[PDB]
Amino acid sequence: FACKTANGTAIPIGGGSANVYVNLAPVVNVGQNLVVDLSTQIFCHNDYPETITDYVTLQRGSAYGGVLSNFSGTVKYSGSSYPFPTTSETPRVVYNSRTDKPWPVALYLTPVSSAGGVAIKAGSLIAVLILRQTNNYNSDDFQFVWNIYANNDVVVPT
Ligand SMILES: CCCCO[C@H]1O[C@H](CO)[C@@H](O)[C@H](O)[C@@H]1O
Repeated sequence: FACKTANGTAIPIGGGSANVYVNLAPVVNVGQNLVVDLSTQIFCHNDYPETITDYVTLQRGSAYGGVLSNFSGTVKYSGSSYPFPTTSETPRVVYNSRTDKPWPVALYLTPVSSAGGVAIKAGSLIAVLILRQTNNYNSDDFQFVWNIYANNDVVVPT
């Protein structure tokens, strides 16, 4: 089991960490959503589906910078929504194919009432999402840490 990002940066068997750069809507008003869909950014595959079943959860999701201070939101994982920052580990998603499959996680963020101006700075860390991978084969328990960075400023009209 290993993963790779849209631009090809990968985290090998055993886990590790990688940065994911995302382009964000430049203008987001209070009452509107800023959707950060990682399903088009992070992909993983099972290296031995003939024998092993891989289990993948969103172990933890944390907010940073402009997202931590100016937005409120939830994280959608494999069809279900949870609080973000996360309060617990999500249920497992099975990976049983050698073909790359998307990691079904998306952040649904919305400006807080007092949000205004540059709510998110270009190049800043907005979130850290931890993908935890285990299996039905051995004691492997690995973390694939995804550091989500904003490619541009996000402005909230005042
Ligand atoms: C006998 C071969 C083991 C290959 O081990 C690697 O691939 C499998 C299947 O994806 C993972 O469950 C495991 O944690 C490693 O990432």
